[PDB]
Amino acid sequence: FLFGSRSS
Amino acid sequence: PEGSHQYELLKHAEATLGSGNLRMAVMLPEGEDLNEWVAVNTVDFFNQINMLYGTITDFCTEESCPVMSAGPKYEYHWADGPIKCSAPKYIDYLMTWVQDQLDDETLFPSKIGVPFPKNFMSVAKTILKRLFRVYAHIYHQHFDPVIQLQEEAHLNTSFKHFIFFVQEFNLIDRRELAPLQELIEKL
Amino acid sequence: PEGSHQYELLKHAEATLGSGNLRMAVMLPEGEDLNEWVAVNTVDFFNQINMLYGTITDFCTEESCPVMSAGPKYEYHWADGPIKCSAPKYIDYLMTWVQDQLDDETLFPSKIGVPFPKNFMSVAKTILKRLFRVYAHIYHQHFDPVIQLQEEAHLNTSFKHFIFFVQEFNLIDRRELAPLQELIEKL
Amino acid sequence: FLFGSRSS
Ligand SMILES: [Cl-]
Ligand SMILES: [Cl-]
Ligand SMILES: [Zn+2]
Ligand SMILES: [Zn+2]
Repeated sequence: FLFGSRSS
Repeated sequence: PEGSHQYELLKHAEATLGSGNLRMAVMLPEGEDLNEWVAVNTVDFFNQINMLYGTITDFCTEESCPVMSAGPKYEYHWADGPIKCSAPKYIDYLMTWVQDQLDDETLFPSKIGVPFPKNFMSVAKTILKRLFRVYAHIYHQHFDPVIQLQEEAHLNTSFKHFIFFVQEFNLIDRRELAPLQELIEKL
Repeated sequence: PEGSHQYELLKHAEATLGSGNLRMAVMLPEGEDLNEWVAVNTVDFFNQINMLYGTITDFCTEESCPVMSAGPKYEYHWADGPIKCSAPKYIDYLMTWVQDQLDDETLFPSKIGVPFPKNFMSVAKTILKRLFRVYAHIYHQHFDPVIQLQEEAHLNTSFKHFIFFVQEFNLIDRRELAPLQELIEKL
Repeated sequence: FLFGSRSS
């Protein structure tokens, strides 16, 4: 299980 | 897939794209189980992007792609509650995670008579959101390997299929699609 | 199909039909083994017409179709070395025969490094000639079950794919296509 | 192995 984030 | 109706549904979905009207081809055939239709297409989008990423994986290395990028503006991270991954490390976690879901009998029952779980549309969304990123990283970072290998139409046509599909059944939000909304709108 | 390049070639072929330009989608990708490309598409046309015939097989019975018909003008027979069989008997022989070929390691090697036999284009032709007839019998004799089941676009788009494919690589002669040359030229 | 014929 992965918790994914994105950044700008 | 045992010559089952579910297998027919996959063949049905693939054949009907040849009309080139993807917007109609991706709709629920009348009287069909929604979950089943989404399931079948989710599985096929996975195999598709898997083979797609597979064609350029020699160009995607720890060196070439130190971070998980979608162009300069956009960068992804995994965590367990920030483990930074190279793109091929990130994508390995993503696809392994996705495979694992598809291999979970509680989520994608291999038995055609077993109903999908109550939250199935939710797991399908999460999967498809994540599969988007592999498309995004290919476009923004390896479109030239893709050109020289001549798997550009394959990538383009697979991605067009994916978008129309996912917009039809509300499987991906607008924020997720942002690193490719240029390419999208072009359609 | 093991995540092999051959499996990729199948996904490649299916995705690229979504452009709807079947005439280009069916051409040999540059540098690709001809035999392999034909093999992959032959196998998929078999699964396709198999699932297709499968949707209306309750409507195809010993009583409904006493002979192997392609409309009034055209009628097929099997013989060994003249055995009128009912359409479902004829089609069972045909598809079993075709399956058997695809299951023959000497003809369709399951091992990606093994060259196809010298006469491979010849066996592919014979198969595709025969697969035509199942399309022909469906159109001329069960198009109404097909309509009510809503597998008409599936049938039409599969058949359009098949024709363009087979014309591209010279796999079926003009005489064989005659019981459907109306529908054909229509697209 | 089948030998196939057609008529009209
Ligand atoms: Cl995520
Ligand atoms: Cl024959
Ligand atoms: Zn990369
Ligand atoms: Zn019949």
